[PDB]
Amino acid sequence: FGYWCSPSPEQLERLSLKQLAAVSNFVIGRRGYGCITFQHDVDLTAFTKSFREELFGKIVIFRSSKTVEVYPDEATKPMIGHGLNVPAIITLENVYPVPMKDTTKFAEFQVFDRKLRSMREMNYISYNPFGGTWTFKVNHFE
Repeated sequence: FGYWCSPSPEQLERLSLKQLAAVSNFVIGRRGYGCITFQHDVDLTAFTKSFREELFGKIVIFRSSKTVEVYPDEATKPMIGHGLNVPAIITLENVYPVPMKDTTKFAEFQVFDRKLRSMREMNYISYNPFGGTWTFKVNHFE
């Protein structure tokens, strides 16, 4: 449903269980919603059933509320440093002040932007009011 990743599901299928434990350069997104770029190797061994069915909208969910969750079921969530529970850079699209998409009210965007910048757990990287594109870094998804 717009979900994609790199290496692609069909590529991940070629990896041994040992390789799968340390997938480099893993990226997962949803077109129109955003993207997660992992900063470290990720262990995808839990998802060998079907990378596509496990990852796309179950383990990783980009929602219409302009948010993303990784491991939304607390039973599926490994410790920090394991699985996908590792540092990542995230871009979310169409993120706007309250839903106030009017760029002519620039002062209001500046208030919102300062709120984004003050976030403790979603460490600000950038925010572009023309499109509502918010980029930030997380240390994990606990």
